[PDB]
Amino acid sequence: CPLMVKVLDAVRGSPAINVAVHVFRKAADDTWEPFASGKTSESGELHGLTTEEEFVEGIYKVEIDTKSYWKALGISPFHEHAEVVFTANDRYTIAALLSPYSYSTTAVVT
Amino acid sequence: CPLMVKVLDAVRGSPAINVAVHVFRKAADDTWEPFASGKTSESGELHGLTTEEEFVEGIYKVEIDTKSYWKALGISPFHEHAEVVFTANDSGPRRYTIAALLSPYSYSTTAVVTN
Ligand SMILES: O=C(O)c1ccc2nc(-c3c(Cl)cccc3Cl)oc2c1
Ligand SMILES: O=C(O)c1ccc2nc(-c3c(Cl)cccc3Cl)oc2c1
Repeated sequence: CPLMVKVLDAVRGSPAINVAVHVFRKAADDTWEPFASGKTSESGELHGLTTEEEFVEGIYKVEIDTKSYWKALGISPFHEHAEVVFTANDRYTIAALLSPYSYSTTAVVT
Repeated sequence: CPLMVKVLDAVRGSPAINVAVHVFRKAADDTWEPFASGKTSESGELHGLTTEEEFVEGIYKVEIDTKSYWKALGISPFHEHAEVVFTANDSGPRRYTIAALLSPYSYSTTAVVTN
């Protein structure tokens, strides 16, 4: 698994479960083309997004639907979503920690 | 100002100076239209982006050019940039501070919304 996403909830101290995550790759035309997507699991993780073969060098965007997550909890959040944009240059874990008016993200590249 | 941006550097323990920031607003046809831009000052702050009049309801994207910042400092960071996307002024005018704290492989952002 060359790409994994983990999402945590900083308010409740728990995995952020059932959060939609969409991954895009930049095409030769400056636009974002769909690449991979899923919903985080009970442990706040999303695996099986891609294969080593498909995950070539490029610029990728990981979009995390944080607004839906908070709304489902009865909480009006600030951000429309959380976006993480990076170049993959030949394992990537994109981690995100969420609060209604804040988020933090880190990359663990091993 | 109704929109302010503050950027700190978690590596040096300092304001992040001369960070380019571009703000876009979502148009009716769903394109990101340029709205404003600037660079952070020696205190890591960017003021004067817009006016109460021009900062109407909408979905805004504040893009902080973190890669250009780390690259101007001679190192190669992880992210291309840090984006902050939010609906603004949908229950009347508010004042927004978008704060960001930067490291080469990580960033954090928070919003302070008043009045
Ligand atoms: O339990 C896990 O599997 C887990 C793995 C990685 C991780 N990173 C992290 C984090 C972020 Cl993303 C931003 C700011 C501060 C912290 Cl501590 O929390 C967290 C939890
Ligand atoms: O000195 C200032 O003017 C200053 C103002 C606001 C602010 N927020 C912040 C922050 C972020 Cl943005 C993310 C995670 C943790 C923290 Cl403490 O640092 C910081 C510094």
